[PDB]
Amino acid sequence: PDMDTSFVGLTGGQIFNEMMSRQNVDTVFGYPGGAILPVYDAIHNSDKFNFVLPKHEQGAGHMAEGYARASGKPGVVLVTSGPGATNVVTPMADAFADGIPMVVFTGQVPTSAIGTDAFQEADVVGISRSCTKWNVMVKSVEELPLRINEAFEIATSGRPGPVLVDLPKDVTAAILRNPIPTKTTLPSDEFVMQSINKAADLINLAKKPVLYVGAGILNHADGPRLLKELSDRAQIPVTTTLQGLGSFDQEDPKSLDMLGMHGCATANLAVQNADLIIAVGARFDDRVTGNISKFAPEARRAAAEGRGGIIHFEVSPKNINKVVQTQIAVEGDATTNLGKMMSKIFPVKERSEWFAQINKWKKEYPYAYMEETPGSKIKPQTVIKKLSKVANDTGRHVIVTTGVGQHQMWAAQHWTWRNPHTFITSGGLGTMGYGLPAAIGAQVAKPESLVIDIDGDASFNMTLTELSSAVQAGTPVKILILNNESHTHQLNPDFIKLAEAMGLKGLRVKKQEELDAKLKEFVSTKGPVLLEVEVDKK
Amino acid sequence: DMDTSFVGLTGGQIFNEMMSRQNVDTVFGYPGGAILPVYDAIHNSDKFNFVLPKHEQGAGHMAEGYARASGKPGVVLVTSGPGATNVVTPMADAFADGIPMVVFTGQVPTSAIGTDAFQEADVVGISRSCTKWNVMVKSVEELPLRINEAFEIATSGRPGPVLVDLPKDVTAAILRNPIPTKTTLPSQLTSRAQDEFVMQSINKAADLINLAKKPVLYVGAGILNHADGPRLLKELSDRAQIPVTTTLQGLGSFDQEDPKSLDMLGMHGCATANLAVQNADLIIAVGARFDDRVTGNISKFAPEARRAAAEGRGGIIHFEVSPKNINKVVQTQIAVEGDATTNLGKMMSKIFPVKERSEWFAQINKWKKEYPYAYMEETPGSKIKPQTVIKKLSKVANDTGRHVIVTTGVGQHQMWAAQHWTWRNPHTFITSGGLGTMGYGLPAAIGAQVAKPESLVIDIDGDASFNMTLTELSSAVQAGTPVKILILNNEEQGMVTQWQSLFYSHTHQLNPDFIKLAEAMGLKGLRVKKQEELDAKLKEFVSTKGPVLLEVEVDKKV
Ligand SMILES: Cc1cc2nc3c(=O)[nH]c(=O)nc-3n(C[C@H](O)[C@H](O)[C@H](O)COP(=O)(O)OP(=O)(O)OC[C@H]3O[C@@H](n4cnc5c(N)ncnc54)[C@H](O)[C@@H]3O)c2cc1C
Ligand SMILES: Cc1cc2nc3c(=O)[nH]c(=O)nc-3n(C[C@H](O)[C@H](O)[C@H](O)COP(=O)(O)OP(=O)(O)OC[C@H]3O[C@@H](n4cnc5c(N)ncnc54)[C@H](O)[C@@H]3O)c2cc1C
Ligand SMILES: CC(=O)c1sc(CCOP(=O)(O)OP(=O)(O)O)c(C)[n+]1Cc1cnc(C)nc1N
Ligand SMILES: Cc1ncc(C[n+]2csc(CCOP(=O)(O)OP(=O)(O)O)c2C)c(N)n1
Ligand SMILES: [K+]
Ligand SMILES: [K+]
Ligand SMILES: [Mg+2]
Ligand SMILES: [Mg+2]
Repeated sequence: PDMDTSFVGLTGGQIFNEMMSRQNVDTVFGYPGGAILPVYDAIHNSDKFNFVLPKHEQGAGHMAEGYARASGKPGVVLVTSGPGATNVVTPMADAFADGIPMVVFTGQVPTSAIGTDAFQEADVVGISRSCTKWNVMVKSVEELPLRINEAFEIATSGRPGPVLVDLPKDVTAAILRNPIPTKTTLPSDEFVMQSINKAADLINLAKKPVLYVGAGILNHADGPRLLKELSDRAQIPVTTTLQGLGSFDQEDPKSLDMLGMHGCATANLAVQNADLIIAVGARFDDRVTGNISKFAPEARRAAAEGRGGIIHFEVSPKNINKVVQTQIAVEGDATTNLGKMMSKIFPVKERSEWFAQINKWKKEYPYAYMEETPGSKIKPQTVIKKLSKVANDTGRHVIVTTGVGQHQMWAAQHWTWRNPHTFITSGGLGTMGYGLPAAIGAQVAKPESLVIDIDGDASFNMTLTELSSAVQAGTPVKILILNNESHTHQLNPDFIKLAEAMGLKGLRVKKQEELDAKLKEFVSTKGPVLLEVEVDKK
Repeated sequence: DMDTSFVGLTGGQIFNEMMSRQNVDTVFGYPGGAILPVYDAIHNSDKFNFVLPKHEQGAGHMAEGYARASGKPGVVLVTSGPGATNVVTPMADAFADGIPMVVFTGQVPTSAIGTDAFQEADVVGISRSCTKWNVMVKSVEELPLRINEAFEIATSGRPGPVLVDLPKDVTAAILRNPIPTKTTLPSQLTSRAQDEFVMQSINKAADLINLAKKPVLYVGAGILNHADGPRLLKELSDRAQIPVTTTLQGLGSFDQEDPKSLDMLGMHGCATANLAVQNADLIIAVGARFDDRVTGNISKFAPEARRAAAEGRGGIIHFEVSPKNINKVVQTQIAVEGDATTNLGKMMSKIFPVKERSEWFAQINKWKKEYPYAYMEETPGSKIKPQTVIKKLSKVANDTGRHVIVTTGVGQHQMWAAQHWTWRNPHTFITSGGLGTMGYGLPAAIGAQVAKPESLVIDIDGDASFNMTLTELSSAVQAGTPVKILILNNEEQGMVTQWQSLFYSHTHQLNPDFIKLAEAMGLKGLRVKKQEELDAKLKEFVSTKGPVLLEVEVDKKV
């Protein structure tokens, strides 16, 4: 039993700080309260941590999500007992649905008061069970480093996700009197190898392969690089899921852009005509596949003839052969396994016919929307198209968050995606209000990046109180509101006056001819800014 | 025996019809795909006022305010996934404070459950610990049954939130088959065994107060869960000349103008109260749960009362509806199970009309005198005291002669409201007590205003609390609710106390311009910065037609 005395004499609060440092955390999103005070005071008073304060705990959660997606690091959330904890249920479920690394620390009533219906107090472990990968209540200060290390390890491994650590006030305020095992203080087969070889064989055999890439490739820093490398080496066209946008440069000649029900027809056609589908960190969602029996007939036929089919690089065993029957499953981290596979891949000089057919499709079936005519209302797709161009022309690194609704899909389709970790949107849970706090967190993660929230009026209304949080945090986020307003009529506030009340510059566009100028002013504006564009209804 | 009246209807139409059977005239909710078959059948109908928030949490707290102001259950209609998770906080709030609330959540089709579908959440699992009961409806036939069970459970025993999960295929489906009449009708006879068991404990306590040496009425929220609660409390207080103190949640149940009033008790109550719960021998607990900030460390309070519990002098009578809550905190000597109000009526006759105890109206009737509710009143030129704002507002509101309802946020202003407002009428103080949810004030005020359209509704809020749910400002305007939003702005002091003298804070949130915010949201904004403008602005605040926000810059000190 190798024992450690280095935390003896410290409070749980300081121990928490040290553990945060060991986990390479320098940013925490949260909101104070009595039960979490011993930890909050330690974090708040240390210049080693940027503590970001929202107006509502839900904001803290969504900020952490945006931070995680932008940085690849886990988002750390620190809230109090009862309502503090219940206010982060939505962001936890959101992170759980989208596979986002998040560690949620919740203050709790003292261990002596558990289950007496004390002031605040909630069965947070019970509430959050189905919306976390794992949760726990820390029972003693001795146990605090162990649970923190476990939480972070679980949150950042397999498919990433939210974990919750319940922290009773008496535990965090207590001083460690006893040495603890050294291990608890430190942060954290040939079938797989056979599968990698076989997948290399199939790829080398394929005449019309397609790479089908999702969010999983983003869960490792080297993911997109190895994806690009495999695509170049074997000359394989690449299509992405909505959550995979950014993982592959859409200006690359081999990009098929987005796959699925709302994707480019060329991408869909490529997939239906491929003899091999190489699925990398993707879930085979029905919005991507459509009717599963009609999906990838050329791949099915190739599998039946033993010359192709489907390869699935998937980290979770439970997702293997859950939707589609695969010929080869490569279990584990996609990036890691792509790296091991690379040297076994035959360098292909060209696939002239395959790319010729693809490029013909690109001519025949581009995206199409009822474009603007003189004197007509502005089309939301046009705003997004123009803004993408304007944003790129800045030469800056650009990150995009969205709310939930038609604008979300339009952003996915009509924006030109070039860099990884630049599309931050609520896909699995579809949480309205996501855009603004996610942008703030993303901006904190990437202070030099231009961060744009493409939002709808209804979604924006959900969390608009966080506008003041953006000013306070010094995050110069660019908020875009595409305002499209029997039916359901919601009374909107004056968004420009609202922004001004919150401390931001506010801009508005009603007519087609003032759009280009305002878009330039919007992006060029220093500090946070809201631009409302009055827009045509679908 | 079989009901056929619903044959041919969609689940949405059946839901609509079932709301009528439950006497629902108001639904608070927000649309989404999974709940669309229900939403459409309701949102258009003129049998129900459908109130829309900007955020589902808003709908939840609105339902709470509605419920506490009306005595009717608050009905919530939200969609699957994030719509459902967004009402967890209001459910936990309603669970802690015993508030009747029926939550209907849309859900993915039954065939999609467990496939990690779009906007799928294990809502039944999530809401388990913060509801009295929940269920997922699995067929249209089952729909009226679960609705009826929901409303009965929410409004029975200690009232509370229930959740009913509604798969889209169930609510979109058409009922083809008759269902048992028992399942479509909402829900009394008692046995002579039950009656005697009750009446025994009743008279066993009736003579104990007929003893009546040093008696005190400890009244809580339970007395408000029956319409005849306060009145039967009033005349009981008269009959035996019994002084009355209330919990935070019992405020309004007894007139504080009355000489027999002791006002609030606890670690924030009037001194004449907590001390008269020492000098008392018979503590008559009515609808209160002996809370950690009403009770101190259990050892002390109440010693001299316990002296009765070793002399047969008296002790603790506990009128409680949940037997599970008897002797779970404080060992009682007599327990009267059931509805407090009902048992008070049954005990009324067996009470000896006493008209004096003046040795009692002495130790206490003096007692203030020493200790009132001391706070450093402001001096010319100095900062505005929050207690003063509340005192003056109470007067201004009272001058209108209107029924006044007060909601609050959570924090110092919440206690100041409780302490310094003068409480007269039942169901007029609507505050988050058990969970202490910041952001409660505004949406609760809106819901309360929908429940009581003629009432003057005031939200006495804090700056940080108000920031939590301020988006519902636009919802107030859309709904027409002329709520009076008071913001006691002490932003200069931090939210977090780091240390303090025996007789210094950090964390300052950046507030928006609240007056410009109000205007952007479509309502009137007023600001007080100086003592000299306070009176005129408080009057304009109360007199103004429509929704209005008043910010008062107050003393960060105390
Ligand atoms: C009306 C509607 C229309 C839609 N239209 C489309 C559309 O046209 N196109 C589209 O793409 N989406 C569309 N969506 C969204 C779609 O439903 C899914 O949310 C999305 O496609 C899922 O993307 P994903 O599979 O890449 O991410 P995920 O759901 O997160 O799946 C990632 C997979 O990779 C695995 N994984 C995670 N980490 C790793 C790792 N390190 N190594 C290996 N594997 C890993 C995960 O276990 C998971 O199985 C639509 C949604 C709606 C509601
Ligand atoms: C910042 C803050 C400070 C606070 N400090 C104080 C303080 O100083 N003083 C104070 O009093 N409170 C204080 N509290 C409030 C405290 O947390 C509790 O909410 C409150 O004390 C409980 O009051 P209650 O027992 O009357 O209501 P409840 O907690 O709702 O208890 C009601 C009891 O009556 C029972 N009951 C319900 N209905 C019936 C019925 N029909 N018939 C019979 N029985 C019934 C219930 O089962 C329950 O046992 C504070 C709250 C906050 C947020
Ligand atoms: C008691 C408690 O748990 C308080 S009081 C309080 C600050 C109140 O600020 P406000 O300005 O609104 O009130 P003021 O005191 O009068 O200034 C906080 C952060 N909390 C914790 C907290 C945190 N988050 C939420 C959702 N609810 C609560 N109760
Ligand atoms: C919290 C929450 N409530 C409800 C929904 C259901 N919902 C999905 S999109 C939408 C309307 C959003 O419209 P908007 O935000 O303005 O974007 P738009 O479709 O107009 O582009 C709703 C209510 C949701 N996804 N999340
Ligand atoms: K594109
Ligand atoms: K009072
Ligand atoms: Mg919209
Ligand atoms: Mg304040």
